[PDB]
Amino acid sequence: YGPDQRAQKKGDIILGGLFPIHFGVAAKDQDLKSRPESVECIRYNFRGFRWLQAMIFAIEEINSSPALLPNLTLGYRIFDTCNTVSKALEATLSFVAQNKIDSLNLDECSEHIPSTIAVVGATGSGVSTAVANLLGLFYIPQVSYASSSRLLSNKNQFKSFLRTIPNDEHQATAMADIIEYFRWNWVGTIAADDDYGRPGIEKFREEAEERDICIDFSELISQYSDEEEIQHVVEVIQNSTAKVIVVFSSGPDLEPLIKEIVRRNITGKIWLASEAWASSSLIAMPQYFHVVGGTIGFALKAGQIPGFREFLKKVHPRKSVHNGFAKEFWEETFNCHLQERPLCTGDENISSVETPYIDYTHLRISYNVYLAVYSIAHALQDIYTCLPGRGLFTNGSCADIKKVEAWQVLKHLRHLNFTNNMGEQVTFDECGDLVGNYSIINWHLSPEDGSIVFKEVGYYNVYAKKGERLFINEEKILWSGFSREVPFSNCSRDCLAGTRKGIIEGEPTCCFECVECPDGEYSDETDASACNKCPDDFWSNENHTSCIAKEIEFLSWTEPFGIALTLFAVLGIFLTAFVLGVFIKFRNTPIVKATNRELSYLLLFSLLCCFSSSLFFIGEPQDWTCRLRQPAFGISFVLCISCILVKTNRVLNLQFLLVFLCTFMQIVICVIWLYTAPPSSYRNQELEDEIIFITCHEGSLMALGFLIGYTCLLAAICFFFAFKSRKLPENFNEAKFITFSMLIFFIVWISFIPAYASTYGKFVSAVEVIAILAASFGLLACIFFNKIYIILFKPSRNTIEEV
Amino acid sequence: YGPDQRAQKKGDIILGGLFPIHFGVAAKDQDLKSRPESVECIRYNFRGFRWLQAMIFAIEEINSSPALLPNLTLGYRIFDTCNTVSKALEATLSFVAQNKIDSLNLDECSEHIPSTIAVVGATGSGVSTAVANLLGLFYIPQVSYASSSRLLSNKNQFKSFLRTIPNDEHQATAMADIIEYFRWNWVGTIAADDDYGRPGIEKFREEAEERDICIDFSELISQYSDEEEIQHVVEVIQNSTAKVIVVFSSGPDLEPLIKEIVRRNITGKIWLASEAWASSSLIAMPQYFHVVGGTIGFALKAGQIPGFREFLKKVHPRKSVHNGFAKEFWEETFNCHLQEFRPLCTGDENISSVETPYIDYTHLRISYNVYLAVYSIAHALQDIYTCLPGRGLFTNGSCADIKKVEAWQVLKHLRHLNFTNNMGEQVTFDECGDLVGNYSIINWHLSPEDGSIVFKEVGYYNVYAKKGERLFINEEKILWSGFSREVPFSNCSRDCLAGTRKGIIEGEPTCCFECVECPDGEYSDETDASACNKCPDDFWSNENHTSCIAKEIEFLSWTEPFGIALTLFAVLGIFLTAFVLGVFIKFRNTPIVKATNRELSYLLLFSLLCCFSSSLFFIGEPQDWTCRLRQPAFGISFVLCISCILVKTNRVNLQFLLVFLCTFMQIVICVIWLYTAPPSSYRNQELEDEIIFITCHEGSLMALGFLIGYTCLLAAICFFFAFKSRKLPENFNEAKFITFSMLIFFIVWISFIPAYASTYGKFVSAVEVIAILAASFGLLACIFFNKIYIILFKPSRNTIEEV
Ligand SMILES: *[C@@H]1O[C@H](CO)[C@@H](O[C@@H]2O[C@H](CO)[C@@H](O)[C@H](O)[C@H]2NC(C)=O)[C@H](O)[C@H]1NC(C)=O
Ligand SMILES: *[C@@H]1O[C@H](CO)[C@@H](O[C@@H]2O[C@H](CO)[C@@H](O)[C@H](O)[C@H]2NC(C)=O)[C@H](O)[C@H]1NC(C)=O
Ligand SMILES: *[C@@H]1O[C@H](CO)[C@@H](O[C@@H]2O[C@H](CO)[C@@H](O)[C@H](O)[C@H]2NC(C)=O)[C@H](O)[C@H]1NC(C)=O
Ligand SMILES: *[C@@H]1O[C@H](CO)[C@@H](O[C@@H]2O[C@H](CO)[C@@H](O)[C@H](O)[C@H]2NC(C)=O)[C@H](O)[C@H]1NC(C)=O
Ligand SMILES: C[C@@H](NCCCc1cccc(C(F)(F)F)c1)c1cccc2ccccc12
Ligand SMILES: C[C@@H](NCCCc1cccc(C(F)(F)F)c1)c1cccc2ccccc12
Ligand SMILES: N[C@@H](Cc1c[nH]c2ccccc12)C(=O)O
Ligand SMILES: N[C@@H](Cc1c[nH]c2ccccc12)C(=O)O
Ligand SMILES: *[C@@H]1O[C@H](CO)[C@@H](O)[C@H](O)[C@H]1NC(C)=O
Ligand SMILES: *[C@@H]1O[C@H](CO)[C@@H](O)[C@H](O)[C@H]1NC(C)=O
Ligand SMILES: *[C@@H]1O[C@H](CO)[C@@H](O)[C@H](O)[C@H]1NC(C)=O
Ligand SMILES: *[C@@H]1O[C@H](CO)[C@@H](O)[C@H](O)[C@H]1NC(C)=O
Ligand SMILES: *[C@@H]1O[C@H](CO)[C@@H](O)[C@H](O)[C@H]1NC(C)=O
Ligand SMILES: [Ca+2]
Ligand SMILES: [Ca+2]
Ligand SMILES: [Ca+2]
Ligand SMILES: [Ca+2]
Repeated sequence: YGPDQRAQKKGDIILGGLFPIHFGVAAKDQDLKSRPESVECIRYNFRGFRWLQAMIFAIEEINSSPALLPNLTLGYRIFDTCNTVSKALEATLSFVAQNKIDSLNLDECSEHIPSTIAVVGATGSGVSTAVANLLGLFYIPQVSYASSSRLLSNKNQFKSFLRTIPNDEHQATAMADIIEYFRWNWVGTIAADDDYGRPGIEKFREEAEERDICIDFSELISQYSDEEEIQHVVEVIQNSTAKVIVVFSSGPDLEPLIKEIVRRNITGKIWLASEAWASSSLIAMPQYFHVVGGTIGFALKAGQIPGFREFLKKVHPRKSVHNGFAKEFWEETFNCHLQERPLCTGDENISSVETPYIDYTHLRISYNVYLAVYSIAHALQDIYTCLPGRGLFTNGSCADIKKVEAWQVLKHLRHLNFTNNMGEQVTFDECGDLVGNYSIINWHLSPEDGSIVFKEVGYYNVYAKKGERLFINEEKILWSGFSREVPFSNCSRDCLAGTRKGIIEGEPTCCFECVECPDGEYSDETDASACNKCPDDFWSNENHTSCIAKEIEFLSWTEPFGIALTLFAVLGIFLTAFVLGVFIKFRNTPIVKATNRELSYLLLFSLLCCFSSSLFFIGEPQDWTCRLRQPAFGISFVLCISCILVKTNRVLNLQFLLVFLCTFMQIVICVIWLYTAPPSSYRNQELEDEIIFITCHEGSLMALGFLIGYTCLLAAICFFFAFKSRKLPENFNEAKFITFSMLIFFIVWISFIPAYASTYGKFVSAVEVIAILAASFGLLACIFFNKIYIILFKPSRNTIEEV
Repeated sequence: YGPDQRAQKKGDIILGGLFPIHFGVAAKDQDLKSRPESVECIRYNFRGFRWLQAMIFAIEEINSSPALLPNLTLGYRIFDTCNTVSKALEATLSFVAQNKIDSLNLDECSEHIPSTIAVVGATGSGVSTAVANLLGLFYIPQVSYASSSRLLSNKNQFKSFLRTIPNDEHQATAMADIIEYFRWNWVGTIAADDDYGRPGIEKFREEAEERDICIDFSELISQYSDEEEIQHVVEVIQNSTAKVIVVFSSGPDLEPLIKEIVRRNITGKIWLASEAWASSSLIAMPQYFHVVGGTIGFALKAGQIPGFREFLKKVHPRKSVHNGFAKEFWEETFNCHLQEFRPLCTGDENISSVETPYIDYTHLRISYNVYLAVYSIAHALQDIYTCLPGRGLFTNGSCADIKKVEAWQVLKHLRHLNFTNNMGEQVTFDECGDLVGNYSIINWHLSPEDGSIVFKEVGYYNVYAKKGERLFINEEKILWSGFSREVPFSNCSRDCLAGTRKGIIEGEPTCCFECVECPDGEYSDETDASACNKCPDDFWSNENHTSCIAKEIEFLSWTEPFGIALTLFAVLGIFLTAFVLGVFIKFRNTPIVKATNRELSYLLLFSLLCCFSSSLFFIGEPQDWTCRLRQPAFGISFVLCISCILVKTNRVNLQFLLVFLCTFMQIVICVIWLYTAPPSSYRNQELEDEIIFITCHEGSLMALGFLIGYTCLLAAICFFFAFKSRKLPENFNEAKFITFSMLIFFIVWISFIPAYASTYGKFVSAVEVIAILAASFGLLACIFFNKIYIILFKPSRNTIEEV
């Protein structure tokens, strides 16, 4: 009844089992020249035999214990799948022989042909899919220990499939979390071309696309990939700059690629291993460690089966009548031949040979096999202890254990809730899945043995909230097996401050160019997509990483030039005040009485007014400061000129009013300009990019020009009268002064436009304040220095009458 | 045995058949409260029954024709799959009952049914995978007509699977070609969660990422997706700006989402339908044309089966004894209930009256595939029949006995099959059991006459062409979204412009970008650009940053309002100096001119000539020869003038020797400065970025400073020697006039310091060409004015009048 090599025992209820005892089938090409024969299997699987023994041990433990299924013995019929759909399908056809016989009406034997109540499912997800398609026809519940494909959660197609292993959605999310944790964004993916690698790679692709992770390459491999595809994938890996490779595959499918990569000696790659090969003895070979060393993988939660190791050590080909795979196990363990290659004596010790069979540190899928067997057993017990009237069937009817059927066991397995030997609650959700934690391991080299050790470096809590599932202790991770520094696996290096991201055409967003910011903008953060513009009166620092205020530039009172000009003007005001004091003190003197005593007082008052008005130009330019800047000096200077002309007006109450009339025109022009186009406070920043120049535009230039021309007119009118008086030195020869006053005014303000009409910053104010001070000082000196010297420094020479 | 309803005919050779006569199973909630009864099917599939009739017609035509398998009749055993794995697996168990009895050795019915030797395959790719897993166990060939998944090309798993339909790799490549043809880069993808949609959308993902197409979303749908999943898919669809949605699905799995989208009235989307639902009656209903109208899809090559339509029209529930589905076909067509409230089927109705997809077709595409699969099996059988011994395909050149043929021999002959179909083309399966074929491209329109959706051919796909030339599309025949004739826009962002660049948006793919404007000095001219280009020197970016123009050259020259005035003033000065020379030359034999010196005055006049001429050296564009002597020219000339003028004072021919000695040191230092480090025409571009100044350097700046210092010291010495001589009225008090000349020169060459230091550019030569001639005028119009005016108009007031 099916394959010759089997492990079967009799009992009241028979449970089927499918384990990979070989890694695959012989690669003999069927040319169909002769009728095809059964294809042999090649490489023994000690781990798979351990899984089979876990199933057998669980069933024997159940039978020994009288508290679970009293007066009912459990049987089994376990076959070898060789990781192939064909072998497992032959075994499954053996399993459903009675169900198919009765459904197909082909009986038109009963004691023989035992009926399988439940099947402990396959390892591979494709194998489990193929088996479940046939098993769901008859509603035989199938509990898998290792198939973690999310495609088996579809209960519309797989009506009777449950599993004691978490499906791969959480594992793909966990790999995405691992990549996000180490700040990687340039990765490549490799997956097996089966129902396991493809959905997991797809889920990882979705998760990583969410987290702004860029996948450089994505290739598919298989156990039967020929030289061309393996070479192509090797070249794809070699060309890629991504160091982190995410692999969703098993051992047998990844073996050819790893062998080729070792042959071509590709090093420096970081491998993110799925659970199927993270603990695989096919790839964790020491000779491959220079390639696959430092692999970060996933491992399920380890379980505790108390008397399991003794059961494993007790296997013997002669004393294992029920287990048929024991003979081949002995032959492959001790490298001999059994007769019912040397001849095995049958007295060897399995502890003297190193194999995965007993040289294990954690039971992960073995505990899953145990849990699946115990789940079926507990469902059967729930059937047995059903109190009538409270059943799960129609009208609360309870099934009979003496005539139980597969669909009733399946119904009870859906509503199953029991506690395992580790105290945890074992329950299948609406999709038949069994959620569980993940462990995180790293591949190291054992210094004492030279083999590969799996060092736990973290875990993955599936019961935590999003973003709190992953914990990694990076201090325990040896990158590439030797290093202690986190590798760089970004497409491009980060852009520093003052630099932005530039697009590389035809490449993902993770690959960019660093472009310096323009001089008008800045960028402070690392890896910024744009340079923020410097706002308001700010400018960019020489490295465009900060904003620096645009310097406001002006003639300050505290500035050295401003200090000098203010002190010089104050000294002039003090000097004219002193001259006034001497004049009033010595008012009773014929020399002063000879000149216009009262009018000279108005002249010197206007002189002091001009000296003070010179201080208007220096300082902070406000609207009021430069509103009365030009016209204050205008009126003061025209008043001084009018006073000088009237004092010299010897050719003529009639003098003070004449001066008032002369200054009335100037005051009228000034007030007309003020009411029409008042000067404003310019804020000129568009002269130097980094400097703000605060000036004061005169509003309408025509009014200022007209005022200046008018002042020149009242200067030239006095100049003509002064010129003719050079031959008449009557009042102590004042012709040499009045001519000199107009001359120095004209010279100072004619020798100053090249200095004036050259600057438009702050020197345009200092130069013109210097011009005002110089003209006023010249006027003061010429008019009053000689007169005050004659009055004071010449007391004896104080002649009563002049010429 | 097996399914109750079936089509069955007895013969020497029996062919299995799997057709989806129903669209699915009844949505029954299996609570397992009662023993699970066989689930029933609900919706009828007239296309599936047409396919079944195609198989039956092919077998009947083969039997009638004596040129194919003479003296041998073909039987069939055809079952309904209802698009479900379970029903097809029941049918496959019926198919392999005999083989599996032989293998299981359960025979420990003599002829329950003649052994099935071939099975014309299923429709769904998952259903075909499930059936092929079981059929490959017994090496029973399976020729599918519709399963086009690339997973079935794996001959390591599917040993006996062949198909008359091409796999979907070419169709996904064709979707990528269509997307790139209309220049889209922002598309969404929807696939069916089965073995057809998933690998197809994965191949499309690979191809689209190869062509720089960005996929926005990627969702999976199913016939049994609940309301939550459909709702989430709908919000994902309408939360996106991608207008093109590429769908790899069938009619049943896409119906729920389409119905929901119609319910929520989402319009404007472009549908890229795969072959499975491009012609689906489930989706092509007129109610949905406002959503799925204007769909661009794929279709295979239609084939011509001559007498097929008559065979379809000849169906009858009472004359078709072999066909068991004919009764249900009649019931579903005429909406009645045949004898064993709906009316009673009299059996005299006309099938041509009712509009069902049965005979209402325009192109047999999968029906031709069914016909071709049957004929492929028949031709392999014929090849077995007409084999001459010694020229066979088996071990010793032998071949099988057709009277006892086995399924594996038929499979072997099908691998090496090469025959010509009725249409005259070669039918052969490659190493993967695949038939390569062309694709057609159709568009969903609306028929104004009937309202039904019509599939208008708008292109094709040529899989026998070189890569890149496979796609051909006639856009003028495409009605976009069913009404519009404008190609839709489905890019993530609008394209940039010329004077702008691309800006990275963080978290969005490379197809989504900003349009940051290029900064000043850099330009771009392409439609889109990832970086701003900068042209080389002598060029600056335009006002729109599109192109960059020549950096205009700024310097002092002629033919401008400033240069013309300066050269006019220079020629005026040379004119008055020539006039003065003529006055001194004509009236040379007079005592007046022979007051200071009769000949040294001529040397001074020549020096003034040279000083005036040196002013034109500063007005030209600085060349090598220009300003290597421009400053030396004025230096030497003015030193000569001062050397003449201080000797011109009397009581100092030793005068010429003294003048030459004074000028010799200046000439020597000028020659030394010129030879050691000559000033060079330096190209200046640092003051203003948009324009370039052509200035010239000075070489040894300290040499120039020393030259001007020597000149000013000599002038100061001349002024000092005339400082204490204004009393004597020698030669009409020339001491006062030389004092005036020296003072004028000093004010002109001391008042330009702020102009020189502040302003840099073209107005550095202008301030020189206005000061040089001003100082020269002061020297000329003061020293010689007192003599030219004396002897110009007056009766020369002389003969030692004041000498
Ligand atoms: C590689 O790129 C990632 C981005 O994908 C960088 O991660 C960023 O790191 C900075 C500071 O370390 C964080 O402020 C960002 O939030 C991170 N971005 C993301 C998306 O998480 C990582 O730093 C880069 N590594 C190197 C070496 O440059
Ligand atoms: C799954 O992993 C989580 C996280 O490691 C485990 O939660 C821990 O449980 C132990 C014992 O109950 C506590 O002492 C710790 O404080 C928990 N850590 C947490 C909550 O972060 C959990 O026990 C594991 N197993 C299950 C079945 O949840
Ligand atoms: C597939 O499509 C191509 C192109 O549409 C077909 O090639 C045409 O073949 C006919 C005759 O067979 C020629 O008259 C045309 O000029 C061809 N068109 C081309 C090359 O563009 C081809 O016949 C179709 N079928 C197959 C099986 O290849
Ligand atoms: C959508 O984007 C694509 C590419 O992102 C644009 O296609 C480009 O079109 C221009 C001119 O038609 C060609 O020169 C390029 O070679 C095309 N690029 C590619 C990758 O094919 C398309 O024009 C855009 N459509 C818009 C903006 O409406
Ligand atoms: C202080 C000045 N306001 C603008 C200066 C224009 C200027 C700058 C440089 C040179 C010259 C000048 F040569 F034309 F004088 C004018 C001012 C205000 C009011 C009356 C004035 C009368 C005479 C002179 C200046 C006057
Ligand atoms: C033409 C003139 N070259 C100006 C040099 C810099 C400068 C620019 C503006 C002002 C001054 C100065 F006031 F300091 F002189 C110097 C020059 C050439 C050779 C000899 C000269 C002797 C006297 C004056 C000018 C002389
Ligand atoms: N999960 C894998 C099977 C698997 C899990 N762990 C393993 C360890 C070894 C071998 C296979 C496995 C699958 O679905 O195919
Ligand atoms: N190609 C589809 C089957 C298919 C083709 N055309 C169809 C039309 C209707 C229904 C199904 C189909 C698959 O792989 O499964
Ligand atoms: C990888 O690199 C090799 C050698 O540089 C080159 O021939 C090949 O085209 C590249 N790409 C792939 C996919 O192999
Ligand atoms: C392979 O590469 C490693 C570098 O890690 C080097 O140590 C070793 O010698 C190489 N071996 C061969 C056979 O190239
Ligand atoms: C869709 O967008 C709305 C608002 O525009 C938001 O509330 C909702 O969460 C989004 N859903 C999805 C699936 O994007
Ligand atoms: C659906 O939308 C179309 C156009 O977008 C409109 O003509 C029609 O009336 C709408 N129907 C309903 C029921 O909203
Ligand atoms: C099939 O046979 C024809 C001859 O009729 C030949 O031209 C063609 O090459 C053959 N095809 C193959 C794949 O051998
Ligand atoms: Ca028990
Ligand atoms: Ca690319
Ligand atoms: Ca025939
Ligand atoms: Ca994103």
